[PDB]
Amino acid sequence: SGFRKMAFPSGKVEGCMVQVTCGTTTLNGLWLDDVVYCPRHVICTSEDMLNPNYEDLLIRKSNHNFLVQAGNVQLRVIGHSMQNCVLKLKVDTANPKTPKYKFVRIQPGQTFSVLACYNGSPSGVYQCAMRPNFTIKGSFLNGSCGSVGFNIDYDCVSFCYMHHMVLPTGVHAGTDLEGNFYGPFVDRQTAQAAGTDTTITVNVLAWLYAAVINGDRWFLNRFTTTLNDFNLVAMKYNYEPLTQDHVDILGPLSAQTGIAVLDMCASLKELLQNGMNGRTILGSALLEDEFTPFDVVRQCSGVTFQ
Amino acid sequence: SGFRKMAFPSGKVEGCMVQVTCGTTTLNGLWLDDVVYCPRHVICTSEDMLNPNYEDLLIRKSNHNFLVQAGNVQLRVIGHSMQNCVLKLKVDTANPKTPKYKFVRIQPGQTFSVLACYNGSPSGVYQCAMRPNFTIKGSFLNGSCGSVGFNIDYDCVSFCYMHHMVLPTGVHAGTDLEGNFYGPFVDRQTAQAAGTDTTITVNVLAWLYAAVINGDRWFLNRFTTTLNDFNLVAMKYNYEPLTQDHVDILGPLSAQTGIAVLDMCASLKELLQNGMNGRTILGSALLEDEFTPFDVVRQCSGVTFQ
Ligand SMILES: *C(=N)[C@H](C[C@@H]1CCNC1=O)NC(=O)[C@@H]1[C@@H]2[C@H](CN1C(=O)[C@@H](NC(=O)C(F)(F)F)C(C)(C)C)C2(C)C
Ligand SMILES: *C(=N)[C@H](C[C@@H]1CCNC1=O)NC(=O)[C@@H]1[C@@H]2[C@H](CN1C(=O)[C@@H](NC(=O)C(F)(F)F)C(C)(C)C)C2(C)C
Repeated sequence: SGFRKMAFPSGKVEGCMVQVTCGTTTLNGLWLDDVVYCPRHVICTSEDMLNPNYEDLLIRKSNHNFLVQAGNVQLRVIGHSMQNCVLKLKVDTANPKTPKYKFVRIQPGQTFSVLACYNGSPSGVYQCAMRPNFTIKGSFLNGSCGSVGFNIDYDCVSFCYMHHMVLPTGVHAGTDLEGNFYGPFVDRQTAQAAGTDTTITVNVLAWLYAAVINGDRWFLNRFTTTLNDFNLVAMKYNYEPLTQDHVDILGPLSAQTGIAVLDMCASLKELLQNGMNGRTILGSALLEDEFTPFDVVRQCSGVTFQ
Repeated sequence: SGFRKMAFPSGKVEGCMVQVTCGTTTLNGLWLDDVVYCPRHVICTSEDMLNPNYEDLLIRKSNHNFLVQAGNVQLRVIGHSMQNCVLKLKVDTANPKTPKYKFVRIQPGQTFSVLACYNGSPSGVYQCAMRPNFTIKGSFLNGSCGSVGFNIDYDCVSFCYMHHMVLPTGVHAGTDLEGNFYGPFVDRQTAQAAGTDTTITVNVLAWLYAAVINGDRWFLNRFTTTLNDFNLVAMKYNYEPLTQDHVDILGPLSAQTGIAVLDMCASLKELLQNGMNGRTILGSALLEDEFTPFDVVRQCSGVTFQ
């Protein structure tokens, strides 16, 4: 009953959050086993960030220059290295709350939960999508850098995002946990803009299935369409092409509701060409594209985590 | 940068979730110190729930009939009692993860986070409002009963909601942690309907302030209004009357933005009488009323929890 944007329970990630200070710059770090991961611009003054030479700034630092605080306990730093745009601080204490984890690089269209943190302390959790233009539509203030995005599978936390910056129009950019940015962005205070974004078609279809599962059914028309003809229409309205892989991923929802993916594509085609005429779907006046097919299954089938 | 529905970090509550089974009925319980709290209808068969006599059903149970599982560990039950619609199971082990906590009864219009659980295990977290008709618009499946709603203040978890049932139109109903239902509902499978709902006016105003803080400003008109005249208009569109207490609670946002509450009331009055003309506010095509003034401050000022 009901369908909501829903984040993963954050407790496993909360126990990994620490504060990292270098000089007068403080941000969040992620403490897994005996390594703390954080954005490399913790080593920058405000003036360094206009055109930093990270390798140069880092050669002038030593272990003791990094103040790492887990709550009210300082963690002694015994090694450091730079991996792409991420700094790795080796500490002399393994985090006893470390969950089973992986580092993954997610694909555009996939969703994850963000645990927004300041000074190493969690402020809130929300659900995000990696946009096709490799930005995310988050909520972040000064000092949020080093907040992470993650998915959970039973007992395993898959970390996929570390926050670094905000761009014009207010969208956010960051890296995977190997320090590689999503998209063409750089961690420098210089002129940068996101490319034009597009609508994640497979996710809109997943969300229409969620609507049907939840009894919100007015938009279902009596028609079908071809994959080729749907994608012709989708292009006009700035929607990602639907691939056969996407059709296959939608199969569980298609089987659950008895609606073929291409039949649902016919209904979405009408909605795009005609609008929603002041009606809502699942309480929303716009078509929603930040639920994956898995998100829909997970929420409508009550999948839990251990 | 950005404004999102954002839940409290759930870790403190995750460490209190347990599974409670009686007979063949299983649901979630909340384990604080040496007491487990859960909905009393765990003692009902499917047929009992049509017209249960809870006192009668409970007199036929003894301590050993209650199977309480915290992960893979069974907690021995050494006492039980019924308090309104909640069952309290005394166990022989205090929960070592118990946070500092309070039980509170929230008022209509206030928000909280729900940790949706199945079989004692957390599935996800989302933000909810107590509606003026004493329902909540949640996302709950079979077996979710005993999931709780809560707010966090620094280190203190204020539990305010325990989930019990879903009503026609798909809205949900439940109790505070003393077992008293919000609204006129009863924990019986019988014909029940929510009253007509209304829009939480103070929260819409808080959300308009969030829009201004985030630079989304088109709806601001050049006018002002009286409290009396605004509420005349608000009545027509099924909005709660705005009280002076509400004006005072909005003062921090009014001071932050330089916009008097009654000036913002003039802008909201235009939006109601005129619509949004296909425009969005903070990405939304409808006026949003599930952010409190505190929610707005907390998200735009980065308040954290310890
Ligand atoms: C980390 N704590 C912050 C998070 C930012 C701050 C406000 N909202 C956020 O998401 N990260 C930064 O301040 C980064 C950081 C230098 C500058 N920066 C920016 O986000 C800047 N953005 C850009 O220069 C642009 F447009 F290219 F993205 C700023 C103008 C301050 C918003 C570094 C090392 C990139
Ligand atoms: C607890 N696990 C469930 C949560 C429900 C189940 C589906 N979505 C939810 O939120 N609670 C119940 O099944 C409760 C419970 C008996 C019956 N019940 C209902 O929710 C029923 N609702 C009503 O009878 C109504 F309309 F009055 F609210 C049901 C028809 C099964 C949806 C008790 C003890 C009230």
